[PDB]
Amino acid sequence: PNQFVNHLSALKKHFASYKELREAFNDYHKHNGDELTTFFLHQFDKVMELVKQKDFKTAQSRCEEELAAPYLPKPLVSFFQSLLQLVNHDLLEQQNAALASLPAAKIIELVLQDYPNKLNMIHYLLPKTKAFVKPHLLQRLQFVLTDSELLELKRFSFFQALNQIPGFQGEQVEYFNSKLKQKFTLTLGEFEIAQQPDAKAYFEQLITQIQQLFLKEPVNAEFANEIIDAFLVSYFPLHPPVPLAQLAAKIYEYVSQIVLNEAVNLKDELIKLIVHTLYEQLDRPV
Repeated sequence: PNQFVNHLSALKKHFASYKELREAFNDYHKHNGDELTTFFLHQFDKVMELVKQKDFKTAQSRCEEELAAPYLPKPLVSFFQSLLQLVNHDLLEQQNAALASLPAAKIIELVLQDYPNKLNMIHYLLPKTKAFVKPHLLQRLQFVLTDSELLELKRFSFFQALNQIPGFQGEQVEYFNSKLKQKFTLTLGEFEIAQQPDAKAYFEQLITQIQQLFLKEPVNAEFANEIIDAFLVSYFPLHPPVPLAQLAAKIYEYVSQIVLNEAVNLKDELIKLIVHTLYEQLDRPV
């Protein structure tokens, strides 16, 4: 299933092919060969086996679950995310062969067609070479990030993909969040999750709190973590107009109860929680 807040850190290193990544990782093992790094390197290879058999769809599912395991070490998170990118690239190419021989500009055209739809195709440019996408092309995508009618999940995702395109490293972009009713100027390629200082500290604290309230219940921590994702996505640049502790409590109350017990829709906290939770958190995967 994976997650968003699983790395409130700096931009992960870029890998254009499987070999470079297979190397970078094996080396990490020859200098950190403990049990975990051994197991995960082992899981990493399972995926590559599927990649070789062109069973990309499955390769994508196994890769997204390794990333979901809360036991995965911080440094090994960027390795898998890089794998997922290569995989999704191969998946898109096989579903849209036309993509195999097209320059970035033409690829962007296909990504914009049935407008909201097809935005996922933008993921085909991530594993490209750092010189494959000139910086001027960014201006053609701008309108997507400022569309007042676009679902926050689609816009955030679209933004998180651009954020990873080498060619746009350092560029600034306008981003409009419809929930906060205001646009922002953000820099691409600097951070994994580039939220403003306050919003970053707010979510950092919110994650630690639900983690502490669900210390006995690891399954419940996962459900609460999903809710935290929905809020991070829906208010992305910043954070919801909610007193931190109050959010943590209702998130706790909400999942604690759902394991059989009727939550109270009268409470504004549960209401907004439900309006966001996933009702606005669904979108077709790559």
